[PDB]
Amino acid sequence: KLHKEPATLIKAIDGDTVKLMYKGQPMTFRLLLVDCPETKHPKKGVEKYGPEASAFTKKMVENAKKIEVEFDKGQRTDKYGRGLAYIYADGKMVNEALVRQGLAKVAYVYKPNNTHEQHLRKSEAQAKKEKLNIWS
Repeated sequence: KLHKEPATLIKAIDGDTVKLMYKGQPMTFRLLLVDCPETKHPKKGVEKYGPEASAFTKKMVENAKKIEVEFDKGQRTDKYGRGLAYIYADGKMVNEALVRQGLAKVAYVYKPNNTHEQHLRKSEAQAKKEKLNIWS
């Protein structure tokens, strides 16, 4: 059974990366199942909707009363040592909000870390249907 744990904001880094205090230690978290356009991309750099994705995540976590982290059932860190998690801001999943707003696409999925895959794909289809941001 997945479950949410408390965490404390340190700072928002990008649309899909946030630094959090978790069980007492600073950690970088990568949001599961979503790909945002980049502001600091390995190759290109500041992609379109990048600054917007990043402002969205930032406001959402900066304005919350409570942030919670939810690990999936597979590996909890990636090769770069980032935690892989669903992030909640006052009970609202940041990963889904981004997708619902057309500020992220659903990423390539790796079982078994795919528990919220269907909900997100459904929000992505609606953002597409409404032609929002990335889908316009």
